[PDB]
Amino acid sequence: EDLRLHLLLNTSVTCNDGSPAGYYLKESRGSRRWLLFLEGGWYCFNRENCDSRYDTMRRLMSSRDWPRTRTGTGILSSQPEENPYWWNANMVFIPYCSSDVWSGASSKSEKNEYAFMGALIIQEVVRELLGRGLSGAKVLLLAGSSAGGTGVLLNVDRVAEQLEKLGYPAIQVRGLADSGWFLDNKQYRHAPTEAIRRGIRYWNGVVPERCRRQFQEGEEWNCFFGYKVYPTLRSPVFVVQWLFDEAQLTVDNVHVQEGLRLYIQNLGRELRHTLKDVPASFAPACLSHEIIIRSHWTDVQVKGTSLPRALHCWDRSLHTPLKGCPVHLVDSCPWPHCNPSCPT
Ligand SMILES: O=c1[nH]nc2ccc(Sc3ccc(Cl)cc3)nn12
Repeated sequence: EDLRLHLLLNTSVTCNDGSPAGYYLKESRGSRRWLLFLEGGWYCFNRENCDSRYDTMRRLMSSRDWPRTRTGTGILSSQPEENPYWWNANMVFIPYCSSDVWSGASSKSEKNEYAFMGALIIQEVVRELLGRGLSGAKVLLLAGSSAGGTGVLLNVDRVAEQLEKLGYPAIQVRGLADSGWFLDNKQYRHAPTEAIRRGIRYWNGVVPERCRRQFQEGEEWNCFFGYKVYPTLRSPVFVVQWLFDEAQLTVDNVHVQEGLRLYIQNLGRELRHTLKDVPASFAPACLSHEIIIRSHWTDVQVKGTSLPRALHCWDRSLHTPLKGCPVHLVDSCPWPHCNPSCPT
């Protein structure tokens, strides 16, 4: 139980219910690497939907019941056997308690039952960490899974700009977006776009500036889709996405005859197509909801290369492709579990 909770010293940066947000930290004094991980957990988009979430998913809306510690697992593990990539890094787990896909900048008030401050929570964690050793960092990897993976896409460049404006131009900010790369496709049987559109207005949600300027007012929901926001980002971003992500299939109302076979095959081809120009990516042909903080994250391979290896090769690439150390790993086989290493 190695990461210790710190509630934000600025108690106006809050979870949905106005309780302070926070972060769990395990320092590694011999390391200049900092991993800041954004938890996932869907979102809520109106009063009634958020009230339901408050009643049975309250830890995603409040710090009142958070434990004093958490164990780092997967990419957050400090054990080299569990985490071949960054086991010696400074580890930060940022709980998701804003229900806004990390996009919000609005406080609870006379007109607002809930605060949606996800974008501000990230900025305040970064600011408070600077006084705890982050000022000496050489790399800050903003990582996250599911809603946190989209959160990386929406926030990595803002963290980079924040550090520049605060006077730390030597810290290299990079992103690792896990399971946050979705398609705004047609459902198999009869929506995120409408829910996200309503969510953005409810949250005062913010998207990266260059993407905002492309899509313009009322169309900021486009920037929640990885394939549309990624080309606009300046920071290096590594994308991890199952070709048959369970959340993608769930929203597509997929739960096998020809029509469904063709639908599933076309989904994997579309996902693969969106990753063609993403040079740092890991996209196995699996049906899964598993994420990079699971202890056995080491086990999956694409073309014989694991994700910890691909991430290490990415680090090397950011020091021409490297002999034997690839960074673009997208399965080409067309059906779930055509890769033998998919999670069981
Ligand atoms: O918590 C989990 N498990 N699986 C998922 C999938 C999406 C999300 S948020 C989200 C929703 C829509 C979009 Cl376009 C981007 C992010 N959260 N999540």
